[PDB]
Amino acid sequence: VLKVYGPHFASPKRALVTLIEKGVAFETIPVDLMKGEHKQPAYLALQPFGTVPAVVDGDYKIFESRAVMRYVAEKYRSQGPDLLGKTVEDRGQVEQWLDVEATTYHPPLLNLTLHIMFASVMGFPSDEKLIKESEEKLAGVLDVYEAHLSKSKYLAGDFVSLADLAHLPFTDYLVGPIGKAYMIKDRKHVSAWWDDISSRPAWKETVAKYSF
Amino acid sequence: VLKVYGPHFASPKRALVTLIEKGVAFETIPVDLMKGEHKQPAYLALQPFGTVPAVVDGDYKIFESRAVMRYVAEKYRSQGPDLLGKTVEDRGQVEQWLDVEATTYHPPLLNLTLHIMFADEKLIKESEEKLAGVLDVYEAHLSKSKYLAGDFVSLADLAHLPFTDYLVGPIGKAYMIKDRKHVSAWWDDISSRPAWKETVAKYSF
Ligand SMILES: N[C@@H](CCC(=O)N[C@@H](CS(=O)(=O)O)C(=O)NCC(=O)O)C(=O)O
Ligand SMILES: N[C@@H](CCC(=O)N[C@@H](CSO)C(=O)NCC(=O)O)C(=O)O
Ligand SMILES: [Br-]
Ligand SMILES: [Br-]
Repeated sequence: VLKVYGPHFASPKRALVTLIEKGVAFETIPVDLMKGEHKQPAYLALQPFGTVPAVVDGDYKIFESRAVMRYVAEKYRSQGPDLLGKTVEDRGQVEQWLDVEATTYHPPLLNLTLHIMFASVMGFPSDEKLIKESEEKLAGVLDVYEAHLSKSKYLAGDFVSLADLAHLPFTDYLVGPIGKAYMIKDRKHVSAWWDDISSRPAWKETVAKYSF
Repeated sequence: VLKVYGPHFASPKRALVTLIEKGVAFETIPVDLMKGEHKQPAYLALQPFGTVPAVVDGDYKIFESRAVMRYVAEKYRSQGPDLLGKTVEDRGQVEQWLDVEATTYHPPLLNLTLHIMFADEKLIKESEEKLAGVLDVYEAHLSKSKYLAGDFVSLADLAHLPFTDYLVGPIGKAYMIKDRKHVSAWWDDISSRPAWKETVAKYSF
């Protein structure tokens, strides 16, 4: 009966894949960003910043895609894989790389998404300069990942976690519609790691059900 | 003893104030940007992105200021105030507003900080407007809720301290807080807490 708003967009898929990994029953509710449903009063009561996702769970409301990941992972900690790790220290590392995704990986990748995939939304002429800068910044981030993932199977250690999962929705864009698969492929450890998490059954199901 | 790198910068103070709220012993170690210490190998082995803070706790290394806040609050959960709330739902709201601070509140305020304190007139106007929109939402929320995550002070409130300190001081835009009655009452509360006053006395500029 848990409900996810806006499943066709990328951020909500962070929540979707966590839910599916955890075997949690849920439903989705469409939100029309193009016509501005997300900026109208009905949706602003759930998410006051007017962005997707938002989750409604019984009496409970929560937004911010990674906060939703953490909440699902904690509420359902005792079933499925432990996406938060086993110890406090393990969880520190999950938190660490989740924050890296939010503050450091995602922002330039967001710029690439917006200006290549949704250029119309950003207006013309397109910012070719910001596109170059964002590609450069993301490559630097990826260089760190390549070194790191050569010493660790997943981001937070030897277990898949929220931190890995958080990279799924927009990196899927990067290697597909954005047209920059080489940024992943040219970095061997990253590429094996990418191949691992994006072929996980939960992610395959997320994509089958909540695209287009 | 736990060690924090770069206490004079704003972002590490999120970790410093959490440590002091929780009554945890720690030491700090300076990072010299002017000499590029942060881009040299020793420091990159602690923090591979070359930014502050970096925290070492015995053999355990952890970075990202809010990740450190969570780690400290979990590890020392049973002492001091509980900055994580009591329930899972409680903690969900702390995570929600922590992410709001990171993804929505801080980026325009970081822009104001870089361009007013450490130097683009247009980007300043745009970022102020963006932050004002963010603050309007906080104003509405803090009317129905004493602190961000509910009726208890939490990591989410504390995460706002260091750069907002800049906003009401050196950046010169205190009116953005003061003109909003609930936001302003909230700021007066959390920024008057002894742990933050002690952080500021010890680690400002
Ligand atoms: N930090 C938020 C950001 C969410 C967000 O920006 N969502 C976008 C859609 S997507 O990038 O995730 O696919 C949105 O609602 N955009 C609408 C708008 O800002 O007008 C989160 O992770 O939940
Ligand atoms: N464009 C807005 C943000 C939209 C966004 O974050 N993301 C994509 C969806 S990625 O799955 C988006 O633009 N959606 C709107 C649409 O599809 O029209 C802005 O100017 O800030
Ligand atoms: Br949708
Ligand atoms: Br310092």
